[PDB]
Amino acid sequence: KGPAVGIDLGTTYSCVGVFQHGKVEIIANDQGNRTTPSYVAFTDTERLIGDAAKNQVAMNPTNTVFDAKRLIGRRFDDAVVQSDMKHWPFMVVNDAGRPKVQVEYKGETKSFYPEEVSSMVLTKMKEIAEAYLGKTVTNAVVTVPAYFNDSQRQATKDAGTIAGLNVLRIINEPTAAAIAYGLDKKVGAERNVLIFDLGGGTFDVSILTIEDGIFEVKSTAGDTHLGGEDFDNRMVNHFIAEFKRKHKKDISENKRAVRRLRTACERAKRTLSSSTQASIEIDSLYEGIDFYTSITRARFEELNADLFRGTLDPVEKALRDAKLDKSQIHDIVLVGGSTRIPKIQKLLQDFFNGKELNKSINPDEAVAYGAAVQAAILSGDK
Ligand SMILES: [Cl-]
Ligand SMILES: [Mg+2]
Repeated sequence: KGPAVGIDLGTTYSCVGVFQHGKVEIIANDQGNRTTPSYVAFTDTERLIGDAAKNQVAMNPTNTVFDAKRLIGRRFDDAVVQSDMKHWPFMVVNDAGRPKVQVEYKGETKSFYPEEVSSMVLTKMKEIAEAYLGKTVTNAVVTVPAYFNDSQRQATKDAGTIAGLNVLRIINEPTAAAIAYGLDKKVGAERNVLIFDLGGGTFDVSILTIEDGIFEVKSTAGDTHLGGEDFDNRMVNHFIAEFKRKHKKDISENKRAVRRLRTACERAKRTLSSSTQASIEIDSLYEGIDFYTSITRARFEELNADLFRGTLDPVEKALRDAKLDKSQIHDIVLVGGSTRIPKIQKLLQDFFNGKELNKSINPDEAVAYGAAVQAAILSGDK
């Protein structure tokens, strides 16, 4: 009897948890990180998955694959596929109607279906759970967006199967976040729950009804092309402008310099969720020139003020769509690292006239956490 795990297979990051000894442990990976980039890369000599692949994207852009969740269960001709292809540095090719990513690997052209890319991410999740537990892991609950269709769900199950997992169930991300908070451990009148999920690359607002432990998705809204990366990118452009003033050089077209800056911005955005100042510290950013600087929480908020305000439009839209008043939402659940941003929490809480936000489970972990609870239930370990 190996325990079952919960796996959040995310667009930008993935996360795995396990229920044991009465609580969920979110498992840190081989780099010590509790989330792993949903990235895979191929070199002359090896296949990288997770942090190692993300860390070399600028050095090897055409052979580094990400956003495979944007392709999973899609057909090559799909409008979304054709549009998304224009933003990716890797090739997507048509295999008799199905998209495949095409890379070079150990000197040969190789191509992979979306679910094969995702199975590699799921193999890494599996292995880092096995390293932490010291035993084999086979059973898992895997999560997907509430708006996934049959094709997209079945392709994600296929990624699981290819990875050597027995997928116990596919459950929706917003339901998993609600299970994490024990919101379905509840009898009495129907409760409306709003999940506000601002991930690295997508923004999902979901209203669920939960009645005697049974979920229904009442409405969904959001923007599948807005996420924490957009806020990072506002900071990147701000610091490109600053480096130009201070050194009269535009780094804009050195992709290695821009990626090092972007990584420093992603770290600074997380730092600004807890502190009012964060540094940007980069040795030899460009032609040997160092870049050591800093930013306030206020300036980061200013750079993103329109996008932050704009997150309330999908909330209004979910509410209209669900025929519900603000006041009829019983619980609000935060998901995604960006929901730690104080200014976002203020905007959302003021929108809900002071209503408290469920945020005590790390929001970048909450989907894996709910999946791990459901996995243990389905296994009989809870
Ligand atoms: Cl994500
Ligand atoms: Mg997510």
